Amino acid sequence: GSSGSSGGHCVAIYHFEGSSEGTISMAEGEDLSLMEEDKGDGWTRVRRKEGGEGYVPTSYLRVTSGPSSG
Repeated sequence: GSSGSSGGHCVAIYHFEGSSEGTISMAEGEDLSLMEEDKGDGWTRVRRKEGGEGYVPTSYLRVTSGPSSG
């Protein structure tokens, strides 16, 4: 079957390196798996295909918002 999961889709907008003792790194335009939403906090937790998840700034997250993904 297809390879995906209906729930939350987001991609890194700008290069964000997780230096702090509690953050994840992503690549400009990289696919991520939304896990923990951000409520007026600006912090979102996403997972990586490999197996790494951390708290990234929503500002650096652009909701794919692209249905009918062929």
